This record gives sequence, structure tokens and C-alpha cells, in this order.
Amino acid sequence: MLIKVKTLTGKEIEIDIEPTDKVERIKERVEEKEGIPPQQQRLIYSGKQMNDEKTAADYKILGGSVLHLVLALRGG
Repeated sequence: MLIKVKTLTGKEIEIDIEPTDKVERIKERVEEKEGIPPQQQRLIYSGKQMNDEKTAADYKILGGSVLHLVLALRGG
């Protein structure tokens, strides 16, 4: 199922992943797309940060779901 991840800048990145594809898979897809580390990316959905342990299915993310991507890293 295709989806749409909104970048912190506002650009909508179109991708395709299965409900079984864990967040870690989605993140990796984003990196290969724009060119940024996934571990730093943050998938926000339903006002809840998607944990790498979870998966699209858990977030009932259907084809066309709008995922809010945000930056997240240590140091501060």
C-alpha cells in the first residue's frame, strides 16, 4: 500500500510499504529516498511516536495514510 510521508520542510514523499513492514523498514525507505539517517528520523502518527518495535499494521496505516516525519536525535 502506498503512503505519503510529510517532511519537516513540507515536501510530501511518496513511498510503498506493507502493513507488516515495521517502522524500521519505513525509516530506511525514507533515508534511501532523500539521503538522511533513519535512526534520526521520527514517524509521528495519531499523536504517538511510532516505535521501531511497532509496525504500520499496529497503526492501522492504510494506503494513503499521512505520516508526519520529524527530526529526532541525542546531543540535546
